[PDB]
Amino acid sequence: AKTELSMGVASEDVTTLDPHFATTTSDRTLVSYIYGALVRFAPGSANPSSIEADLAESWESNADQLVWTFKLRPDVKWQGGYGNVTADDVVFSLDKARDPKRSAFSGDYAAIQKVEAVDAKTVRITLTRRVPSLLALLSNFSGGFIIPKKAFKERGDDFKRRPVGFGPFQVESIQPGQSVTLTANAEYFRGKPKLSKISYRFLNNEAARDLAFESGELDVEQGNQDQRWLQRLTANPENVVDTIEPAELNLLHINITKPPFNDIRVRQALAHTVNAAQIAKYRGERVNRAVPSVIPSNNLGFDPDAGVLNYDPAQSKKLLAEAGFPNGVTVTMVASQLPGLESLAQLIQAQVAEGGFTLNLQPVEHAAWHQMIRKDLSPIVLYGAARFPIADYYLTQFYHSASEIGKPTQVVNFSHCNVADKQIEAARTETDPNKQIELWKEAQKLIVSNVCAIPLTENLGTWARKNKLGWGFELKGSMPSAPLITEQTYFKD
Ligand SMILES: O=C(O)CC[C@H](NCC(=O)[C@@H](O)[C@H](O)[C@H](O)CO)C(=O)O
Ligand SMILES: [Cl-]
Repeated sequence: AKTELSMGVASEDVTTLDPHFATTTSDRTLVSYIYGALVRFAPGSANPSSIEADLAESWESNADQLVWTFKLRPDVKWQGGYGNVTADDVVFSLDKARDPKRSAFSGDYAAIQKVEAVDAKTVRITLTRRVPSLLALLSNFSGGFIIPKKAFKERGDDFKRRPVGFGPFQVESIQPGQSVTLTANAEYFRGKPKLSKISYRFLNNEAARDLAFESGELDVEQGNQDQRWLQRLTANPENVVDTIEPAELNLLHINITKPPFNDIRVRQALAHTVNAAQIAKYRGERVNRAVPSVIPSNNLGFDPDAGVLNYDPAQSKKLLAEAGFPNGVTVTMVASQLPGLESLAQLIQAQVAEGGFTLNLQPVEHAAWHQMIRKDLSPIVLYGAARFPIADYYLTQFYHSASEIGKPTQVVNFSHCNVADKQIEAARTETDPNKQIELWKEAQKLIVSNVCAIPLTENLGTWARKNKLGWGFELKGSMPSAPLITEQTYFKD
């Protein structure tokens, strides 16, 4: 049968295939095909209850949950002839993942004191203090992916373009700004993939990607957040549409240190002229939902009563006049050209005019935009993301003062939020389910009332596949909100 898969994504190019840096949906998707981790989510699940053995066959923890020991499978081979995956590779990968100079995700691993290779198949992880879930940090997402020490040392700066994993697919070549050619890893420990090749194509323009999928040029295509796309794609019986967990939350992160937004009244005015319920209704309720807090709704610790500011543009105009702006405010936002973020920025632009805001949009290619926002080049950041569904992840990365832009510990705190540090830190080490949740809720209320970030809608991942393609499992979720392609993915006869 057919063994070559063609896939079209809303992206211009590959930025990095080093999993300690892969941040864009497209880079994270490619990284999920190439690498594995000590533990993994079950294929087709984005649910932490599915976390199971991957490179690590089994594990043990002590009673205080500070010392974790992992027993590695002995049969796991690296791609590109780097031999067996050893405890030394895990030590190197995790030491790199927890280093802010060699990883974008070091903050997640702050509690790790040391990572030791007890023997060639045994890894011991020692924590300084308790974490909500150590297994979460070691799963096949963000900094959890394992890389070879020897391959990274040899390739250095080229590793991001010539990745080496133990996953079911390997990168054969990159055609910059066009595609990534992946081939089956014949030595994959769970068995040889049914697919021989993946042609992963950069087709950012939605109308062009839709034409390529309709003609049969693509077997898989990324969709958008519009219910019209969903309806059109379902109408043709040769297609299957997938709405994938987790939902990515979009927020307007306001830099609270920059005038005019250093006055809480101006931030409140903006929050009162945004209409998240209207965005969800306009886009479609099956894929989109307004979120009554600053973290995604599927998070453990989510606050449905965080106190989100209501739609009242008459109050926005009154607050602006009180702040010394009787004829409104003009704001210039550096906006991503990822089509979903672009259309969302345009809906916000129309909405905020009601409350006296003239929002100007400076469009920039998605990956370049990712680095500009991380240099404080935008007064407001329209950012979309899902994290491991424990409140600590989203809260720390986006709203803890250590994560603010300009610090060596920076993550994605574009707002420069510093009002919930105590609550975030306290919740991390609290083991009681209810007490931990209360601290997370307190943090959400403080972030909302300070108007550090304005929540909009969260969106499930939307993809279309041809009938002939089988994922090899039921696809409910995948941590990057993009389909997972494994050794089980195949074309039907
Ligand atoms: O993980 C991250 O830090 C960022 C992931 C992020 N993923 C894209 C994303 O969230 C989009 O789906 C937007 O929510 C959507 O297009 C807005 O309508 C990105 O590539 O920007
Ligand atoms: Cl991208």
